[PDB]
Formats: sequence, structure tokens, C-alpha cells
Amino acid sequence: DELYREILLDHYQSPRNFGVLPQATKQAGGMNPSCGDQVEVMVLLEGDTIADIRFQGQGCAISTASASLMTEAVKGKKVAEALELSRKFQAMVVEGAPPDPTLGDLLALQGVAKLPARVKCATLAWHALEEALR
Amino acid sequence: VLDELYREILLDHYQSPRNFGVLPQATKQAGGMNPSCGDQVEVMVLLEGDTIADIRFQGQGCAISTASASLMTEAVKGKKVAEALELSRKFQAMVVEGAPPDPTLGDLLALQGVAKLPARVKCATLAWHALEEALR
Amino acid sequence: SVLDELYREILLDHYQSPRNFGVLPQATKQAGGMNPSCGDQVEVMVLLEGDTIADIRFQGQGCAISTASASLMTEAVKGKKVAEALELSRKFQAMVVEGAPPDPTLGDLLALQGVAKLPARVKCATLAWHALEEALR
Amino acid sequence: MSVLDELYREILLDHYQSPRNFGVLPQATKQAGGMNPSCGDQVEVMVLLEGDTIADIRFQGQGCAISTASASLMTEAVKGKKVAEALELSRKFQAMVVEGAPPDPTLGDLLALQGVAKLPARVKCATLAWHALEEALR
Amino acid sequence: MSVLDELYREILLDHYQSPRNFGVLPQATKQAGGMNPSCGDQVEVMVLLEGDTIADIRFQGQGCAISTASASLMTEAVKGKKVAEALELSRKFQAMVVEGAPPDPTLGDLLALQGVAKLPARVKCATLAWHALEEALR
Ligand SMILES: [Zn+2]
Ligand SMILES: [Zn+2]
Ligand SMILES: [Zn+2]
Ligand SMILES: [Zn+2]
Ligand SMILES: [Zn+2]
Repeated sequence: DELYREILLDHYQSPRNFGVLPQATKQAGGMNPSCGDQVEVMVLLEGDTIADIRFQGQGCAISTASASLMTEAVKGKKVAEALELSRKFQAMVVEGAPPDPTLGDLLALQGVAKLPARVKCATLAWHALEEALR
Repeated sequence: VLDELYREILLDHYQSPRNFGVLPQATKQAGGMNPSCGDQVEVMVLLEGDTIADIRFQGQGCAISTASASLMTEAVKGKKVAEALELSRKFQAMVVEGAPPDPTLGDLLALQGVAKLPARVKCATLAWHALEEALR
Repeated sequence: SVLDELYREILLDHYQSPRNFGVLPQATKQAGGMNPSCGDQVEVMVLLEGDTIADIRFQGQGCAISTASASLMTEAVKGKKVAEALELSRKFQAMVVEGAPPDPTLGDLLALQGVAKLPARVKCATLAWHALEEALR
Repeated sequence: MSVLDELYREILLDHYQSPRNFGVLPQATKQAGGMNPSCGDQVEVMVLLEGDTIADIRFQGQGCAISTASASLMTEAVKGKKVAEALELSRKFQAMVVEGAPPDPTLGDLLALQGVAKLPARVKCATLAWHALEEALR
Repeated sequence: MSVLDELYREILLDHYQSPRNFGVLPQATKQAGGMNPSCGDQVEVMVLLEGDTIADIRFQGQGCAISTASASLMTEAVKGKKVAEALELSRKFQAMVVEGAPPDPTLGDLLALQGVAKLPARVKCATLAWHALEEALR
């Protein structure tokens, strides 16, 4: 709908779930020395569900929007279902895999496939998440 | 241009969704969840007789479900329950079926493009199904 | 082409933030319009300090075109002589209804020039103007 | 540039929506008016002069987005400048919009209206506020 | 060319309208001013040094949208970095906009100004803040 341009802008300027989790079950950071992106993901698990999740860090607009979108994409889902969006998303931008409708707002970051130099900027948050949920 | 205006309508509603929130003394509420996208919604309405005196929606999902929910509450607020149902059928005929858009849909016509996006049709109709469920 | 798409932005801006939206208690005259085609409704109120349209505002719920049109309408008419407003009304209708070459004198109104290609939406744009014409007398 | 052309468009839109220095100016040293009936634009420029410098300036009127944005951008470009300087900027501005000549960066945000050179029927919409300024300073 | 283009335009607009680290830096260790004699852009960069680390940095000035956005983006890019890392960024930024070199990925959000390279006469509006930074750090 090309309104995905707004999704990117919205999340870049108003990142969701940005901050610290008082009580967290899992936590893992990530960093990109080159661009200067850094993100730490905190997660609260209840059973096999991501009860709450938040991120912290600074970096380019792409990494900030990606972290925001990722937190919104997995909150309330099961760890398994979360790891599936991760592997998938990494496909949309790393291997240039084909788009997937079940990614919803995450689609807004397809173009990252192009300009493979910034792919690192978009997967930082997802790597941190997987390192947390493992 | 029509295409330019519809794009702008969807953006405006995604950015500033109308009637977002909760109704304190809601006559009847109803919730809804999406299987293919995982969109979740809940609609609350205040009825004075058979007129939707007020309505509100909350929850969240993709941009489409939010814009569609906003446009929906805007179109039915203050309207007769029967009118809300009339708009709902017209909307679904447009989005679900390839049916030629009913001109009385107004700004809801901006979501016409979803008709050619299955797996995304449920993102648009979620709010409407919850509304119907809320109106009994 | 920084300007080549300015009209679209002007139009989109008026849809988003329509001007003179509200009411004018004690308006010299008022008039309402409605086209069941799209389901639009409009209320026009004007301040006639004699022969000039001092202030003006519009009410009613309708689609984006009806909203933008009535917005662009009030901005193009406020503070102008009654006759001047009607002159613009004719020029505007000539543009959207008859699809005639838009009169450059229309200024910002040219933002709606594309409506001439939309038979099903012509009344959406002209509604605010017909209401204006009924009020102004 | 594309990204830059869009930044400029945003600048124009901003000045269109919220023009700067818009309104009457108390103690105005002088003021001049201008009309561009070809479009239906009208503008009034008022200046407060102190020596050879424009201490303050404002404009009023109504018209297309281009003329209003040109008026707003013009007030911001000359406020606090030397009368001769303002006139110099007006020279360069009209040279860009009327002669399509290569505009130097000393026009700054005014460069947003550079494309008007390719739009003969809009040149007067852009130059109106400046002719008024010049007449208000003469 | 349009996904990030859209985002880049937004970044520029946002930094120009709401520049970051804009104000006087009281505890400034060193500072330097830069000026584009013609465009009228002026900037002053103040840095608070702790060892070889730029602990804080702020800028002051007035000018065109490009110069403001650039100064804003520059302060964000170098705050918290070592002096040598800031000078490298400056070198890369100038290679991008002055030499038109293949934009170095490490520039991040600064890549939003890559397009200024296509407008030679406006390149000085983008580099002004960086020259002031370098002078302050010398
Ligand atoms: Zn990055
Ligand atoms: Zn959805
Ligand atoms: Zn209509
Ligand atoms: Zn004009
Ligand atoms: Zn400059």
C-alpha cells in the first residue's frame, strides 16, 4: 500500500517498547561497530509466551525502526512463533527471499534486501532477540 | 487524484485513528482476532435505543487493521444500528468479493485495494466482524 | 519538479486539515447541501458585512473530496465581493462539471482539476459551491 | 536532487501552511501592495527601517500557495539585512525565477522555488511579494 | 532509491526543523565558528572533551535548511566518539559530498545528505558544520 513508508517513519521517530524491563526473563545485546548501531533486547516470558519485550540502544533510523517493529511483531506471541518471524525476516533482507504476508508491518523493510550493506542495520534487533530466546 | 486521496486517507487514519480507546458505560463489547496476521481488536458501543450513540475500539495489529478500524468507527458513530450493518455489508462486498464498490461507502473506498490482497482481507474486515458481534 | 506535485500536496493538506471548519452563529445567511451518491452533507455559513463576504465556515460530514473542496472553497472566497465569489463558483464548476480548460484565475482551486475525470465524484466537489450559491443572495 | 527536491517541497508546504511574519506591522516605516489577477493573488509588504537596515518586516494578503510561501520565505530572507542587500537578493531571486539563471546558494531556502522558472504562468505568483518589497523600500 | 529516499527526506526535514544539540555548551573545552560568507550560513561548534572522547557537543547558528540539518546530524554522529573517530567521520562525509566518492556505509543517517553531491554550489552548506568541528578539534 506504499503506506509502509509511513510505518517506517512512524517507528523511526516514535519507537515502541523502548526502554528497560523492570523484571525480565531473558536479555541479549547486539552491536554494529561499523554503523554504530547498538541494541539490547529484554524479554519477559510466561510459559512459552513473550509476555513483554523492550529494547534499548542507539543507531541509524533503520536499526531503530527495525527494533521497534520487531518488538511489536513478537510481543504476545510464543517463543516458537517469534523465532519463525525472525528466521523469515532475515530471509526478506539477507538472502533476498520472497515477501511473506504474515510479516505485516515488517514488510515495510523489504527494500533493505537492496543495499545489502545496511542489512546489518535491520537484523541487529532480530539477532539480539534470538540470542535471548535461545 | 483519487489514488492520491485514498493513500492520504489510509495514512491519516493509521497516524491518527479516530475513536481509539475504551467506553466506560459500554452497552456491549465484542472482540476479534486474526489467524493469518495475528491482528486483535475489540469494539465497544453505547446504544440509545437502536442508535449508536458512541463507539470506541482498541487493541492493535498491522497498519491496515488500525486504519480500517478507525474508518469504521468514524462511519457508524451516531448512526442507526441498521445503518451500521448496511455499511458493513457494503464494505465486505467491496473487500471480500470483487463487487463494484458502493459509492455510499465514502472514505471507506480507500481500502478498495485490499480486495486484491488476500491474507490481507481479514486485516480489513476484522473490525467490522467485531462490530457486528457487538451489535448482537 | 519540486512544484510539479505541489497541487497534490495542497489538496492532500486541505483534506487532512480543512480550513474554516466550524460554525458562524449569527451568519448573514446559511445553506445546506447533500448528494446521496456518495453520502455527503454540507452546511455553509457566510458573514456579509454589506456586499463583501467577511467570514465563512462549513459543517457536515462527507468524503475527502467534499472536505478538501469546501476547505479550498472558503479560503478562495472569504473577504471577496459576492459577485467575485459567484464568478469563481462558475469558473470552478466549468472546470469540474463541463471539463473545460480550468480558468487560471482559480488559483489553488486547480488542485481539484482532476475531478473533471471522475463523473461519479463531480457532485462531491461542487456540493459546497452549490450551497454557497444558495446562501449568497 | 530528489531527496533534496522533496525537502524543498516540504519547506514550501510549511511556509504555505504557517507563513512567517504574517500580519500587520505596527510603526511600519513604509509599505507597498501588489496584485497578480492572472492568478488572483494579493499581497501587502510592510517594513520597519532603521538606517540602511530592515529592522522588521511582515506581509498580508491572500493567494496561491506559491505566492504565500514566496512571501513568507522572502520575509525570512531579508529581515535584519541592509536595504541594498535585500534588493540584491531580490535581483538574484528574480533572475532565478524569471531568467532561469543558475541560482547561487546565497538564496538558501528560496531555492525551493527554483522550478518556477519552468512555469511561465506562475512566475508572477513568486515574484509578487518581491516587487512589493522593492516598492516598499523605494 | 525511494524506500530510504522517503526516509532520508524525513530525516532531513526532522533535523532541520528540530535540530539536535542546538544551544550553548557551558563547559565547552574548545570551540570554533564557521561561516559561508555568501549563503549567510554561520555555525559555531562547541565540544566538551574528557580525555580523547567528545563527551558532549553542541552547535549554534542560523542558515539554510541544509546547513541546519547537517550540523544537527553531525553532532549526533560524533557525540561520545573519540576525537580520532570524529575526524575520520568528517573525512568520510566530505569524501561523499565533496569528492562524490562511493558513500562509506559507516556514515549511517548522514547518508541522507548524499544527494548534495549533485549540487556543487550547495556542498558548502553541508560541510560548514564539519569544518567548524575539525577546527574546534585542532
Ligand atoms: Zn545502522
Ligand atoms: Zn494484518
Ligand atoms: Zn463524496
Ligand atoms: Zn498565484
Ligand atoms: Zn546554505
